[PDB]
Amino acid sequence: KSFVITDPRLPDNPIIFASDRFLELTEYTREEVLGNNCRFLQGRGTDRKAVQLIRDAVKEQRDVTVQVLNYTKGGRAFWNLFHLQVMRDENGDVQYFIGVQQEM
Ligand SMILES: *[C@@]12=NC3=[C]C([C])=C([C])[C]=C3N([C][C]([O])[C]([O])[C]([O])[C]OP([O])([O])=O)C1=NC(=O)[N]C2=O
Repeated sequence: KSFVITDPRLPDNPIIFASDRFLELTEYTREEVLGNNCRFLQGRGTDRKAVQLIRDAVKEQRDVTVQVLNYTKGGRAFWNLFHLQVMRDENGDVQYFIGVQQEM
């Protein structure tokens, strides 16, 4: 599936891993995404009430499933059924955030 892995222990919670289907779906190149916060997929038509939720889940560090509007590198807009999950891989502490993306 399309998914990425982010490391919240780094400044701005950057994408450190992105599956191939993800790069296919967004039309970007691995060199472009890696190191960057995912928000670069949002645009003028993206609902901010949705982006607010995502922001909450992240800070509060919980799971969430939000439908958000994104734009490929080319400029084409698409619906993104986004699901968030926490890699509590630790012993309480959050180590990674896993995100699954689906063009819907
Ligand atoms: C992005 N996918 C994505 C994947 C993971 C694993 C995480 C943690 C977040 C995302 N986002 C959200 C984005 O990075 C950010 O959390 C929000 O924009 C809110 O924070 P800011 O600081 O910007 O207010 C994703 N956002 C997208 O729009 N598309 C994805 O595919």
